[PDB]
Amino acid sequence: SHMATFVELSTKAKMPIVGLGTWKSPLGKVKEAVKVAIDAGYRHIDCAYVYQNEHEVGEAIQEKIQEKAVKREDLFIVSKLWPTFFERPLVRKAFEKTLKDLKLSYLDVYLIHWPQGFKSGDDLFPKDDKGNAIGGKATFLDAWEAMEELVDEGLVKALGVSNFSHFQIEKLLNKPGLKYKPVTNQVECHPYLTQEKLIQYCHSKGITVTAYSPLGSPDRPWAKPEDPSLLEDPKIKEIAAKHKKTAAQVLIRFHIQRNVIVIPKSVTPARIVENIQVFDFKLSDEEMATILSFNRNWRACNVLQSSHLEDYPFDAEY
Ligand SMILES: NC(=O)c1ccc[n+]([C@@H]2O[C@H](COP(=O)([O-])OP(=O)(O)OC[C@H]3O[C@@H](n4cnc5c(N)ncnc54)[C@H](OP(=O)(O)O)[C@@H]3O)[C@@H](O)[C@H]2O)c1
Ligand SMILES: O=C(/C=C/c1ccc(O)c(O)c1)OCCc1ccccc1
Repeated sequence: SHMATFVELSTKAKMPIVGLGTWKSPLGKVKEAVKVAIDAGYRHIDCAYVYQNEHEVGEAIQEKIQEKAVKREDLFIVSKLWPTFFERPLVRKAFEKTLKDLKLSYLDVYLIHWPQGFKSGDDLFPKDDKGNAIGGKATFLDAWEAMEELVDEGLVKALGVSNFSHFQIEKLLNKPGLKYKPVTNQVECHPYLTQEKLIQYCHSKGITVTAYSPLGSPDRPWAKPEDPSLLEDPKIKEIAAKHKKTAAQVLIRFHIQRNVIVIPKSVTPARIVENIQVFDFKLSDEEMATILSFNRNWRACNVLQSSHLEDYPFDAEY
């Protein structure tokens, strides 16, 4: 029924401009959510080892593949490497668990989830007696080298990064012996955090941008009632009303017209459909400029307060 526009990657592969986010999608609900999405015409699914629901995502994908509802080559599955797995043999292990869970033979994109290395071990969130993050020994550069092997072996079609600043991307691009370039940088983006300079930088380098938490992630555990709320913003809803659209649809279309890939999360069937019904209207030029003017450099996703460790991305201007 629906098809999201393609954004072409540096590799010539085709990335659908809208995908389904899966963070906080509870076990027992995410499987149906992905099926509804696939039926509606979603092809891009955003996943992560650290979301701990990848195996239910895999059940859904595998089912739909079996029913001939969709073919693997048309699906675009992205997952991410969590920083407790930066050491070379752990990279391979985390990737193998992710791939087994998703019941796939290959990933379309594999991302570095976060640039700072965290202490290897059982814990996904290693902390000290004051709850600060414990750093690890391998760097994201070490990790990338291991990931490049995945590409060589045909296990991953392309690599990318998430939550990187331009300084960190620069470091990657200038790394001696670089085999594969990042095809995307997945960062928080929305009208309260418009990311102009970083988007400009990435595009200038042939690196796409994927916008996460585009609805303001209202279901983030740490949300506080004083925090800004995009879905309730009256100017947003006013613009939505003009196009007989919802606020969510405007907040998604926003990224599309900046040529930014966007991955709204829902486990509600009606919303899943609604979130991909965004190729039948255009925001006016002044509507875009108005939405852009809402920037307040506000991050909904800043619970990682590992500002003491090396390579903390949010200290940089962009
Ligand atoms: N790379 C990273 O570090 C990173 C970080 C955060 C997120 N991400 C990715 O980006 C995805 C999206 O971000 P997010 O999960 O933080 O938040 P989000 O997509 O901005 O917001 C999701 C919330 O919005 C609700 N919602 C969805 N569609 C709606 C609609 N049409 N109308 C009203 N409410 C709606 C959902 O409710 P229901 O689900 O109950 O319908 C859910 O509570 C994540 O799932 C994850 O895949 C990546
Ligand atoms: O719960 C979190 C982070 C959650 C999260 C979820 C989804 C994402 O896509 C993401 O980017 C982040 O962090 C907790 C704090 C922490 C982390 C590590 C070590 C010590 C302390």
